[PDB]
Amino acid sequence: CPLMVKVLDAVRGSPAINVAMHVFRKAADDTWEPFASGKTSESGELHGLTTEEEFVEGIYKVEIDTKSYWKALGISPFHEHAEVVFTANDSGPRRYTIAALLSPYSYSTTAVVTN
Amino acid sequence: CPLMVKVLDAVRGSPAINVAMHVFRKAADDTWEPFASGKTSESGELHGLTTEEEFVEGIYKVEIDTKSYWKALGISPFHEHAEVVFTANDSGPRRYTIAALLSPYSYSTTAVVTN
Amino acid sequence: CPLMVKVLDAVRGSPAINVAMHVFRKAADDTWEPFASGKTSESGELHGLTTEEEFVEGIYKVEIDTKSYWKALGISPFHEHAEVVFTANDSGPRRYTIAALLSPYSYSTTAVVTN
Amino acid sequence: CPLMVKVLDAVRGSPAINVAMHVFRKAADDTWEPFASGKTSESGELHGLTTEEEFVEGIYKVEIDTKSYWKALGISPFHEHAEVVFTANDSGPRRYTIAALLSPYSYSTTAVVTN
Ligand SMILES: O=C(O)c1cc(Cl)c2oc3ccccc3c(=O)c2c1
Ligand SMILES: O=C(O)c1cc(Cl)c2oc3ccccc3c(=O)c2c1
Ligand SMILES: [Ca+2]
Ligand SMILES: [Ca+2]
Ligand SMILES: [Ca+2]
Ligand SMILES: [Ca+2]
Repeated sequence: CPLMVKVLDAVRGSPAINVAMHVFRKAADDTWEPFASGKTSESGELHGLTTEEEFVEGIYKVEIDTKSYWKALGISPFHEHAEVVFTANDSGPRRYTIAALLSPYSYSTTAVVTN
Repeated sequence: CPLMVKVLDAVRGSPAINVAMHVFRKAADDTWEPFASGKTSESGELHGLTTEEEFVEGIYKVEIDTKSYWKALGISPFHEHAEVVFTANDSGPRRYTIAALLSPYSYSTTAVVTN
Repeated sequence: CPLMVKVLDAVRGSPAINVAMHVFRKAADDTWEPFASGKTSESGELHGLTTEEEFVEGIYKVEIDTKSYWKALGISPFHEHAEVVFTANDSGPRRYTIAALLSPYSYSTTAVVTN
Repeated sequence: CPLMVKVLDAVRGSPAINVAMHVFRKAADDTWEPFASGKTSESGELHGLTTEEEFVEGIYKVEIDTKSYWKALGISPFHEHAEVVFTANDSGPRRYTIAALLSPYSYSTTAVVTN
């Protein structure tokens, strides 16, 4: 699988478990069509979203439901969700790991792209 | 000035100057309506986007054109744009400062909210 | 004001107020000599630490007492302090703004350096 | 092994390979004594620094040589090193993963503590 998402909780110092997210692919009319989705595991990771053959070049959006995560912990957050929008680019063999580090009023997102 | 956006460049250690961004507000039909737009100044800040009267309760999206910023510096970055989606003014008027810290393969977005 | 430090709280979305910090400068014998100290204001900023004449070339360390900040809010954080170590003024005088973004189990430190 | 360190490069979107670091433990006289050291692997990770029996409660410092990493890439950095200072605390079974996300003028450090 060429795309994995990892989510971490900066308040508790833990993987962020049971975080829902949807992946969309941008269509020719500039709309977002659903592509894949799931929830993070006990390790904070979501594997198996797609396959090499399906994950073609294009613009993708990962929408991570961070608000529901914080609400379950009883903490008021700022963001409605965390958004990661990127172009997949074929330059040799590539695997994408997207990490989201979550705080109630801040998040960071990083891509590690490896061969 | 109930909404201000500040953008910083983590490669150069500088304000990110001339960064374009568009603000949208979610309409009753769930579409994103244009709300305001502008570019960061030499200080990396964009002031004057809206007014207290115009900045009603709602869900807002700030799309910061980080890709064009990096490309003009000779860097091909990961993200298409940095996106910040948030509910504003749900408990009455607040002042929002959104800061985006940019690197080619990572960014963070933080909000300081004051009454 | 060639050195300013700003501290933000990513849990509350606010300036981090009354945060103590100590600045040290490396002496010729490799020990850390006291240089300046202070606490952040209601804006989360600490101004006036030094002057252009006093802030000579050297290696400086800013130790920000993040642990006491979190403990007073009822949180037991991971880090003892946030540490920022840097060479200053190696190519002539510069102005340094150091920002620390704090969460209980994570922090970031960023510098904006201007001529 | 109860302590692992992972280092990521936010400019290239990659693990930060061959990054040297030293771990110190604070002594009773407030000096830092060497405890362990190594360099990150091709995955950006440094494993095997210590053992359960050796890693007792106390204050530890991880000093990551980020300046040498950026210098090898020909990029001028801000920090002399990245410093992570924390107290190890016995509260049930615990494994510490310290992640450092590096940019030339900014870094973030996060602890994920798991059972
Ligand atoms: O007000 C400033 O001059 C200033 C300078 C720096 Cl380095 C800053 O870095 C940051 C890094 C992460 C999140 C927010 C900020 C800031 O809000 C910020 C503001
Ligand atoms: O592989 C891990 O266990 C692990 C642990 C931590 Cl704390 C991590 O923090 C991070 C903080 C910012 C950006 C990426 C990561 C990680 O990719 C990451 C991975
Ligand atoms: Ca291509
Ligand atoms: Ca309301
Ligand atoms: Ca010099
Ligand atoms: Ca104990």
